[PDB]
Formats: sequence, C-alpha cells, structure tokens
Amino acid sequence: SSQIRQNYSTEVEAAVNRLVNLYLRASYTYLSLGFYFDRDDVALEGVCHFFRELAEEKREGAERLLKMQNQRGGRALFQDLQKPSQDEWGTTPDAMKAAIVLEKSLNQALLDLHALGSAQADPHLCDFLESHFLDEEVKLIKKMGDHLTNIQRLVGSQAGLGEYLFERLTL
Amino acid sequence: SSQIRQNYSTEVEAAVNRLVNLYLRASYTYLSLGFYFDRDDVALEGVCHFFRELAEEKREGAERLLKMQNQRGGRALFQDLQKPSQDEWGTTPDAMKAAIVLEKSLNQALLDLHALGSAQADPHLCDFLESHFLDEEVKLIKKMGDHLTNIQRLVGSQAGLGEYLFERLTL
Amino acid sequence: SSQIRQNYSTEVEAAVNRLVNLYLRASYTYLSLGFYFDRDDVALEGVCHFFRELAEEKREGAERLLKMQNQRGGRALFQDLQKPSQDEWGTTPDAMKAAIVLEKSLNQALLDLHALGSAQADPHLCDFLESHFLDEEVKLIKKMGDHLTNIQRLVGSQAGLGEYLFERLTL
Amino acid sequence: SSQIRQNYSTEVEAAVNRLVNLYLRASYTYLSLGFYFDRDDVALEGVCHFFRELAEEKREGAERLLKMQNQRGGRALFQDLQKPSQDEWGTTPDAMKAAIVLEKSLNQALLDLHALGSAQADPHLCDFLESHFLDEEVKLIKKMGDHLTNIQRLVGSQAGLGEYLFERLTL
Amino acid sequence: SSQIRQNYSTEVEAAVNRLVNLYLRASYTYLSLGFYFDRDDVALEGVCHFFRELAEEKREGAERLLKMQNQRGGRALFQDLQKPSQDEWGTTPDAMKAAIVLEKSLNQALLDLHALGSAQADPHLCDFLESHFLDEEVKLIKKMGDHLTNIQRLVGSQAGLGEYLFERLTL
Amino acid sequence: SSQIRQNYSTEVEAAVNRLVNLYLRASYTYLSLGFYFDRDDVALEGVCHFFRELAEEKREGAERLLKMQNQRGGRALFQDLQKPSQDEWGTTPDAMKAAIVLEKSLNQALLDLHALGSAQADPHLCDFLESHFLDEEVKLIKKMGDHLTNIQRLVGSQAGLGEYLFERLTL
Repeated sequence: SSQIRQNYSTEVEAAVNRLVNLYLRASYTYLSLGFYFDRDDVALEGVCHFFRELAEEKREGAERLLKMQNQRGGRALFQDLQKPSQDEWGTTPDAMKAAIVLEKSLNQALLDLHALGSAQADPHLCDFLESHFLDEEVKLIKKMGDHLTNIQRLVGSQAGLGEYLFERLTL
Repeated sequence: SSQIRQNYSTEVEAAVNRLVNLYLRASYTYLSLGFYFDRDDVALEGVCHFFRELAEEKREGAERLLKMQNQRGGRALFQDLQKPSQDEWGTTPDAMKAAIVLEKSLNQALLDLHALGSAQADPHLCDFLESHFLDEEVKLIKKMGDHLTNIQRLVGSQAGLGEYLFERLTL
Repeated sequence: SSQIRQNYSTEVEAAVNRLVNLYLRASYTYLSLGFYFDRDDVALEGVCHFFRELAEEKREGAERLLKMQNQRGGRALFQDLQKPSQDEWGTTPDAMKAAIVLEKSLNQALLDLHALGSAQADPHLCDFLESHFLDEEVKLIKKMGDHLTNIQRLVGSQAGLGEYLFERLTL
Repeated sequence: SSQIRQNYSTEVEAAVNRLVNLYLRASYTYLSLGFYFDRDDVALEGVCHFFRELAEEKREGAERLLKMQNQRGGRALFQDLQKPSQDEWGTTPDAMKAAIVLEKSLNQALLDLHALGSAQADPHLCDFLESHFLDEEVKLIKKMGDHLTNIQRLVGSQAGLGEYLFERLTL
Repeated sequence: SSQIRQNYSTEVEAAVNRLVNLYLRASYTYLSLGFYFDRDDVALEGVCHFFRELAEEKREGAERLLKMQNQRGGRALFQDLQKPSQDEWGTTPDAMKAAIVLEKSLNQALLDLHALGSAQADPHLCDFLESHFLDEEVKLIKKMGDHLTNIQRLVGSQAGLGEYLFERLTL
Repeated sequence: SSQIRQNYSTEVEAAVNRLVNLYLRASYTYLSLGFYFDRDDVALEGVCHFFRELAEEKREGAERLLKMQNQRGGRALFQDLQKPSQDEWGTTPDAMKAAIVLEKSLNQALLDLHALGSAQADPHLCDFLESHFLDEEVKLIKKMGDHLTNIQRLVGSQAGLGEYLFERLTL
C-alpha cells in the first residue's frame, strides 16, 4: 500500500494500531461489565444494557480506525487483547467509576494521537479524530459523570433501594 | 411615534421599559438556574429543563412588552442587565424557593404597573397585562408552590433520594 | 466537575465564559436593532425580522457554549450584560454597518479563543469552534456585506425609495 | 448464583468459559482476515465482507454462550484473547483454507463440550449446542468447502483472473 | 471586499486561486480521459463514465473554492488552463496510474495550503479543507488504488480479457 | 476509429476540436462572470446565477461536440484554455454586452462550421449543428438583447437603483 500512502508517518501508523488495541480492550471490558450485571445475583438489566451498548460502540470505534488505517495505506496489525482488569465489578457506582476511568484513558490516548498528528502535520488524521472520536468521548464522559452523581446521591440515601431506582428510572 | 400615540402616559412608557428589564433579568436568572442543574455534579435534567423553559417564557414576555411599547407609540429603551443573584443555586428546594421569590417580584411589578395604568385611565394597558401576564403569573406561582411542597415532603424523608424521585417522576 | 474535566485549561474555561457574555451582548444588541425597525416612524418589517432572527441566533450560540462549558467540566459564570451601544440605529445602511462591526468583533473573539485552544493543545475546543461558529460567522458576514453593498447602491440613487425597495425585495 | 443453579457441573461451567474464549478468538481472526482483504494492495471487497460478517457471527456466538452461562447460574470469566495466527493471509484460497481449519477447530470444541454435557446428563446444555451451534457450523463448513472448491477450480485456470471472478460473481 | 475580509492573508488568497487552477486542470484531464475511453477503438464505457464523473467532481471542487474565496473577501483570479499531459491514455492500468498521480498531486497541494493556513493561524481555511477536500481525496485515492490492484491482477492473467472484465464487473 | 469513420473530413474533425475549445473558453468566461457578481462588493445574485447557468450550458455544448466527434470516428484533441478577457466585469450592462459579444462569436463559429460541412456535403454535421446549437444560440442572443435593453432603460434612469431592480425582478 505504498501505492496510495501519502503524508502518513510510521509513528502515526503504529499509534493507530495501538489505539485499535485500546478500543478493543475497552469493548472487552464493557462486555464483562454487561454480563456481570446480567448475573441473577446482581440483576440490573438497565446497567447490563448500558454496558453492552458501550461494548458495541467501542468495537465500532476500532473498526473505524481499522478502516482509516487502510484508507491511508498503513498496515493493520493486531496484538493480544488483555482481559479486563476485574472479574467482578461491585456495585453500580463502582462500575460507573471504572467506566469513567476507562473512558478518560481512551480520551487521553486520542489526545496523544492528535498531538502526534499535529506535530507531524497530518491534518487528515487530526480531522478524523475530531470528527469521529473526540466529541463522542466528551459527550460520553459527561453522561457517565451525570450518572455517577445520580447514583451516588441515591446510594448515599439507601444503598440497595437507590441502585434499583437508578436502574429503573434512568437506564 | 407621536403620530400614533394616544392616551399613553410618559409614566407608563417608562414603567414598561423597566418591566422589560425585569423580565430579561428573570430570563437571565433562569438561564443560570438551568445550566447549574446541567452540571455533571448536580445533574438533574428535569430541573435543568424546567428552568430553561422558564428562561424562554420570560424572554417571550419581554418581547411582548416591547411589541406593545411600539404599538402604543412609546420608545423602547434598554438598560444593562444585571447578572443573577447567585452563581450556584444549591438543592432543588433552594432553587424552587428562589424561583418563587423571583416570580412574586415580577408579579408585584405587574400589579404596580396595572395600578399605574388604572390611575391614568389606560384600559388598553390594563387589558394587556390581564390578558397576557397576570394569570400566567398566578398559574406559574401555583405550580411552583405545588412543586416546592412536593420537593420538601420528599427531601424531608431522605434528601438525595427525594431529589432524584422528584426530578424523575414530576419534571 | 473535577470528576469529568480533562485537558480543559482554566484559561479556556474563563475565555468561554467571556465569549458567552459577548454572544449574549450581541443578542441584546440585535433585540434593540429589531425593535428600532419596528417603530411606527421607522417601519421596515424586513429589517426588524432580519435583526430579530439574529438575536435568536446569537442567544443560541451562547447556549451552545454553555452546554459545551458543562460538557467539559468547566463552571459557567455569568456577568452583567451591558446595554447596546446605541438607543437609535439610524438608517438601514447605518444599522447594517453596526451589525458588520458587531460580527467582526465576535469573529475576532472566536479566533482569539481558537488560538488559545491551539496553544493549549485543546483539539476538542478547536473542533467545537470550527464546527459550530467559524463558518457561521464567515457566512453571516458575507451576507451582511452583500446586503450593505445593495443598500448603499440603492440609497446612493434615492435614499427613502432605496430603503423601501431593499426591505421589500431582499429581506 | 447458587440460587438458580441446578444440574450444572463445574466442568461444564469452565468448558463454557473456554468456548467463549475460542469464539472471541475466532471473531478476532475474522476481523483480521476482513481488514487484510480491505487493503488497497489486496482489494477484494466480497472477501472482506464475507470475513467481516463472520467476525460478527462468532461474536454473536460468544454472547449467546455468555447469556447461557448466566441463565444456568455459572460465572462468566474472561481470559486474554490471543491475536490471530497470521498478520497477512495470502490469496483467497489460502484464507478460505485457514477459515475451514478455524471452523473445524470450533466444531470439534462444540462436539467435545456436547460429549461432556452428555456424560454429565446435562440435556439443557446438549439441546442448547444442537439448537444454536452444531448445525450453524455444519452449514458454514459446507459453504466454505463449496467456496474453496470453486476458488481452486478458478485459480487453477488463471490465478489473478480466477480470484477476481470469484469475488465478483460468488461473494 | 475589504469590507468583510478578516484574518485572510494575501498568501492564502493567492494559494486558493492557484488551487482553483489545479482543480480545473484536473477536471480537464478527466474530461480527456473520459472521451478517450469513449472512442470506438477503446470502447470501455465503465471507464469513460468513471473519469467523466471525476471531471464533474473536480469542477465542483473548484467552484467550492471560488465560493469560499468570495466568502472570505478574497478576489478570484483565473489563469490559463493548460491542456492535459497526454492526448491518448493507453490501457486501463495506464489511465488509473495517471489518475493516482494526478490525485496525489492535488492532495499534496491541499496539504501545502493547509500547512500555510496553519502557519497563518487561519482556522476557517483549515476547517474548510478538512471538511470538504482532505477526506474526499483520501477516499478517492484508496478507491483508485483498489482499482489499480484489481486491474493489474486481471491484465497480468490476460490483458484484453482482464480489461473487459474489470469494466463490466467493477465499473 | 478508421473502422467507423465515413464522410467525415479532416477539415471538419479539426474544426470540431477548435469549436470544443471555444465552448470551453466561453464556459470559463461565464464562470468568471458568475463569481464576479458573487463578490460582496458587487453582490447581484440573479446576475451571478444567470452567468453560472450559462457556464454549465457552454460546458454541455462542448461535451455534446466531443460525443459527436467520437460518434463520427474523429479524434478529440484538447488545447490550452485561455483565461477570460477580463478579471473584473464592470456593471450589469457591461457584463451583458460582453456576453452578447461572446455569444455572437460562438454563433459565427457555428455558422462557419456549418458552411464547411455544407461545402463538404456532410449533412450529419449540418443537422447536428442545426438541431443542437443554432437555435439555442439565436434564442440566447435574443434573451440577452432583451436583457440589455431593459438594463439600459433602467440604468439610464438611475444607475444603482436600476441595476438592483433588474436583478430582483427579471433575473
């Protein structure tokens, strides 16, 4: 794909492969979060669906990056996908906190790649990230922050009851 | 606009300009209330929307007054709009209380203008206020009183939980 | 909102609050322009509507900035809104000139904020301004320049007649 | 989930987790196959789509297994996902051969799990595999065998031309 | 148009005029490619249409640049349009290669203009190019690379036959 | 294309290539006229659109000639396209006069080609020109003459006002 490649550095090509791995890892983590909340002894369907939807969103992000890698003439390379950091995810506020930490990590990775593209004068890359990822992240993180505030306000009053109310009336 | 002006005193013309300023100040206050409840660390969307809707209603009131000023041949004159009295608005009951205080202030201003128009035998003014403002205020104040009673009943039981329930099930 | 805030400088947060104030001031100015042209002794309905529509557009810009401030985890802070620079706005060309001066001032403010965001490596901010504001301004300024040329061409021939024709056939 | 678990052995629970890992690994492999054929220097869109569709099918299989794990009261546990066995996948017949090897491996895993469930008198497990997986595999393997025969017949005549014809007229 | 011009350098204004010339030259080249493939002794209608469609796309790009030149207050200036580099365009792979060379030249010109706008802190220009041109080019170049790979694979097997198949089944 | 060519002289083939160049030059001129009237300091949208529509009509004429060249078995050959005769086009009557001069030049070229075809007993050529070009030109020139008369009548009364009225009420 040296035939189409233009203004696409090796540094960016590698960073894009790393970012694909991070998005796939995030999707895997959300798959685990979703099925945890689907357990009969956890049983919060709104939370299960929230995280399962996010697994799909992160996979879609990876696929968009891969499509872009090929559009630019870079070579997609896949690495092992490490398993999620936990096997069990605690309460709703525990899970939402872990999700915010995860999204901030992806966001920082996006910002770092943007900074690299800017240094290398790669405006297509910079536009691609801004158009498809940066605002998606900002909106998602705001939503999770809103959720966490509501969950914390609820479980501060009464833990079990608050978790049920949030799952029923928000999610 | 001396060409159309009839039975429209300078006192009423000035009072109408003052009232426009008060309605615009009220709209600004509601804009601030709305965005406060939109913060990720407050996060009560029903409350945000309630106040944002009221910002629009107050602006519309100002515009109606301005249209009327011109219909009567008076000259619209604008003054600085002072910023809202608070930067942060506390809890839902705090905000609803501030809103009731605000509306009673507008209502008193409307009543004072009505009394002026009555003293000056300006029935068009008196009809205009009765038809477009006085009942709107009475209905709004009743609604906010109903809200405050419900919020107080809820937060008296359990603060955080009560605020969430009200935002979800009333607003 | 330290819980969601990431890569969002205090300098940008403050500049966004200042920009909200500028957009609200612009909206207020357009409200005054609109009602001036609605006076029975000015009476150019197309001009009144043109400026009233712009009052709405500027308010919407402010609201978008406020939404963004919260999305990023900054704190919206409101200041007094100074009244418009004039109480009376002269002829159509006078008003259109004042409008172009106003828009160039907002545009420069947008460019200054963009430069700040670029210096601080805040690509979300830069994208936000480019996507929602920069082109809107360029298009609006071009439209007002087209208008001013047409108005000037018309009032150069015959003042009163030219103003009427422009209001009727362009606006 | 000891509260719902009945006739569900630890051996089957573990084997189901292993099978989830195998289906996710297969999905990952198909993702890599799909993006390989999407490269500008490979450029067989029908082949890209064939494998991308299979990535989705394998992920869906994993999700069904996970849903079943929870339905039975077992605990879903995730392991690292090893990267695909190749970074580049050769020609269409090379890729289809690798795909048949992959599917036979999944099929054997399904048969082994079925044999385990049969030995443990777990008819729900046995029915689940028969209803959702065993025939899906048989049909898919038959389709890939049909494909490979056609591809081999074509590239035996003329390699490049044959690959293009197959991608255009079959896929 | 000194009346609307703001933050728009003479360097960018001139570069935009040069870019218009390049897009018009590209459109002219594609017109020639299209009519070459329409000759009764070449006779590849899918190839004719592919290039005629691109002539239209390049002309549209020029028109968008011209519209933008005026929106910014610059002065559109036209230069002679040099004729295409060839009178006859060889085989399908010859033509597709020439097309890729042409598009890479336009792309480099776009990147050079973007770099200029970035150096001059002209974010409207940079956004304009990113939004309307940079990705269009990346997508087009990827498509042409995919085409060239397929054509080369086909004519490597059997020249005449391969050209016919590609025109029929891809274009 | 000696395989299809019949009764098609080298003189006509060359003249057709020259005519294509003239139509493309005319289209380029109209592109320049259109964007001139789109400038913020000229700003006559009806005039801009009138000339932009004519740019399209002339390009379409060129394309029809090229299609015909190939239908007859001649070889399309392209030459440089000289830039338009002016960078700035004055007032509406100035531009309409230049347009009439341009169209009369194309018309004379069409008549000269018709005379050549008649001398060479090429009835297909003669029919082609009569059916697709000669009446189109006569109708267009009549329309431009009608326009010029109206514009001249208007600007004779009052220049600026007259130009605005014509753009608004005719174009």
